[PDB]
Amino acid sequence: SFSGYLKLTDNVYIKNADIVEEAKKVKPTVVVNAANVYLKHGGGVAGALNKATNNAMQVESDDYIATNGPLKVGGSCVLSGHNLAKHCLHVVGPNVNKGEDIQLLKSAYENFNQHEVLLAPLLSAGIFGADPIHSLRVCVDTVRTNVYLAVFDKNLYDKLVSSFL
Ligand SMILES: COc1ccc2[nH]cc(CN(C)C)c2c1
Repeated sequence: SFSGYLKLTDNVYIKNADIVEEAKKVKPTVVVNAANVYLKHGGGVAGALNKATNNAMQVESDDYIATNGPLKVGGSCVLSGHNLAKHCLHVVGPNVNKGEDIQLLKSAYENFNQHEVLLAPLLSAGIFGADPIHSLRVCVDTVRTNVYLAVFDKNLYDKLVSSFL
């Protein structure tokens, strides 16, 4: 099970960790991907998770998009977790760098409530351009299931913990 996490609330935990390394170690039931609507896993968390699957995530994702079309911003889909988890919950947080409504971050986090326990990154953080402090706040105030947050950057992790109300 999950080790070395700092407990923020009744159900939200946080750790300074590489989500790929964490997923390979824990083999959780669900790992969350910071997906885009096209499931094009090019960079950030998505690029890293996909590279860890030797591109099997991208191949599965392209078939999913060919069949279903793009996801909605704020939406999700469950696909295989490959060598990282039982499942991957691809969740699309708004990309501030694409001018997407930051208000959609709460809708994005609501997808986590369909899973009792998840390993996840902060949605819309990193290359998605949102303030990670705000993302953690929305996470805590939206997710009711058990979420283990992996924050890659130590400096950001320390800032998130030290500023957590
Ligand atoms: C039936 O073959 C394809 C191949 C690629 C595709 N990309 C998107 C679609 C259309 N689908 C969303 C209905 C598609 C179909």
